[PDB]
Amino acid sequence: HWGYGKHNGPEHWHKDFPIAKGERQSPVDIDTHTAKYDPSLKPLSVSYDQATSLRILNNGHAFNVEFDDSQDKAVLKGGPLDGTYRLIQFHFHWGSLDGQGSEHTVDKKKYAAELHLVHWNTKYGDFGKAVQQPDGLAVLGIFLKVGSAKPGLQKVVDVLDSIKTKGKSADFTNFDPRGLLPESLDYWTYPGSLTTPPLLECVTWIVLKEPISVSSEQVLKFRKLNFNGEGEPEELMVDNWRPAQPLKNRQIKASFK
Ligand SMILES: NS(=O)(=O)c1ccc(C(=O)N2CCc3cc(O)c(O)cc3[C@@H]2c2ccccc2)cc1
Ligand SMILES: [Zn+2]
Repeated sequence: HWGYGKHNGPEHWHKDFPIAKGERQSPVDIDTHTAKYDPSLKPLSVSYDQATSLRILNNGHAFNVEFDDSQDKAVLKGGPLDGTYRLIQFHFHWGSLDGQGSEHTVDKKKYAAELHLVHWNTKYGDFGKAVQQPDGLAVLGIFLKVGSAKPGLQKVVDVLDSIKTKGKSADFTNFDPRGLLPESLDYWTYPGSLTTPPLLECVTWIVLKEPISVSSEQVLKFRKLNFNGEGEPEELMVDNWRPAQPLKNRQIKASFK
């Protein structure tokens, strides 16, 4: 029954998921002055040319655009990663206002939203097994700021009306996730966790330095989605982000400078 409301939000999650107060929780604040350039980091490899999107789903806490991951098509490798990670889905976290919405922060700055492209390590066979491993997932995070529209995001924005409430899904084939990437692949990386329950500590986070720009109309449409299901009191899907967690015994490494 976890959610983002006053009575079931992030501050309550620890009661059902004690790992919420663990040693490598996400998101975190990225202190750009403390992050250290790591020359041993190999270049990041995002191969989405053969990506196969299938459906978009409103699951009550965000909307996921799901991909066919039964074959090695859209994969992430290189950077801090050893092995190949297959793209399974992407979703966003956003706010009720342009001044908040991202999960990670940069020098405490909050962006209007944050895109997460979730990938699982093929050496574990499937996603369910991968989430039980410390290096099971790789999530590529991309910040969104409000300004000019993102052409590549419009197809997602226009299908949202068809999945307004929890449990609704719609066919979403042939969507190219390459259209959601910034120009530069410079990034920060650190070991962490899923940012939603079960908050498993199975993620290598790779967060891009360069935000993409989306228009006020694009994010405005995100804020029209609902957390509730059809026929229930309307709860707008906004502020579905978890705040920054203690960094603890971790170092954030930079791929640049
Ligand atoms: N924000 S994030 O760290 O990038 C992230 C990653 C994966 C997942 C995910 O795949 N989850 C967690 C939430 C969730 C909620 C459901 O209703 C559900 O049907 C599945 C999930 C999955 C999940 C569930 C159990 C164990 C691991 C993942 C969600 C968010
Ligand atoms: Zn996420």
